[PDB]
This record gives sequence, C-alpha cells and structure tokens, in this order.
Amino acid sequence: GNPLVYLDVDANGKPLGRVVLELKADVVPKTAENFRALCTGEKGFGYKGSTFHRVIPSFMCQAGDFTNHNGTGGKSIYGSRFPDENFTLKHVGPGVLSMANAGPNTNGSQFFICTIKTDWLDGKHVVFGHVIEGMDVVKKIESFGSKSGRTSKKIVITDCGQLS
Ligand SMILES: O=C(NCCc1ccc2c(c1)[C@H]1C[C@@H](N2)[C@H](O)CO1)C(=O)NC1CCCC1
Repeated sequence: GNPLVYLDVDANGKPLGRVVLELKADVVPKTAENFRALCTGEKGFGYKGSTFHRVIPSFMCQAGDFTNHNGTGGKSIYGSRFPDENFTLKHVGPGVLSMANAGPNTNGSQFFICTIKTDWLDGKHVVFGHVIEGMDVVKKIESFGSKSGRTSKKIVITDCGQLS
C-alpha cells in the first residue's frame, strides 16, 4: 500500500498541530520513497528541525530545505537531485503535495502543499501525494505567510515520521 506520513509543525515555538500525508507510491514510487525516508530520518538526514521557508497565502506552503534553510538547498536520499518520475498526478486543488524544483530533473527534498488548485504547475512539478488530515494546520501555516513568501513567524517541522 501507500505510506501515511506526518509532519508536526510549530510557529515561534508553539504547536500548530499535525499534517498527515498519503504518499502515492502506487504512481510515483521513487518520489514517494524519498519523501517517506526524509520524514523518518532513516538515512541520517531529513525534515526534522527544518522550516516552511516560503509561504504564499492563496497559493502554497513550501518547505524541505534542511541543508540551507533558505530555498536554495535540500537533497534527496538518492543524491543531490533525481529525475522527474512522471507527471501522472495533477495539481487538482488544495491539499496536493508536490515537488519543488529548479527545472527539469532537479527534485531534491523541497516540496510544497497547495492551498488552491495550481494546474499551471501540471507537467512541470511532480505531484506525489495529498493531505489526508490536518488541512486546518496547513491553513494555520498559510496564515503566517505573505504575498512575498516571507513568513511572519518561524514555522518549524519539529517532528515527522511514518504512521503506516
Ligand atoms: O522554489 C522552487 N524551486 C526553486 C528552489 C529549489 C527546489 C528544489 C531543489 C533546489 C532548489 C536545489 C537543490 C535540489 N532541489 C536540486 O539539486 C536543484 O537545486 C519551487 O519549485 N517552488 C514551487 C512552489 C510552488 C511553485 C513551484
């Protein structure tokens, strides 16, 4: 089956709650496996202690740069970048989980959770799952963003892992 993973997020050191994500290993196994392992930390690195560094209301919440903490870094469990697996899944609406990139075949660890339908990203960013629960926590993170993407509170993934 598909993995269920979680992110526990804080804003300025106080808990916002948990976001539970389904990872679509049935469609994008390599992409789902990268995110799953970065949530557990089983390769020796991952999302624990890293931030949502760019959050744009009415668009998306972006995170995953655990090496530079500024949108320029992150790495995959395979190496510094890996290919676009496929574009089968689309950015159909809020709750879509998708990979950030710096052009074709540059997936690392950065990702975003959509708060609207971002269909203009179809065929350019690999969608690999969706929010199962905690969309209210995603909307709390969204509220601390701005049109520039700069956050008004430090938004940290304090813990993360796999539920099943
Ligand atoms: O902000 C976005 N992309 C630029 C930052 C970025 C993303 C991934 C990676 C890198 C840099 C680094 C490290 C690694 N992976 C590769 O080696 C390439 O260089 C990005 O897609 N936002 C999304 C949010 C909604 C619109 C699109």
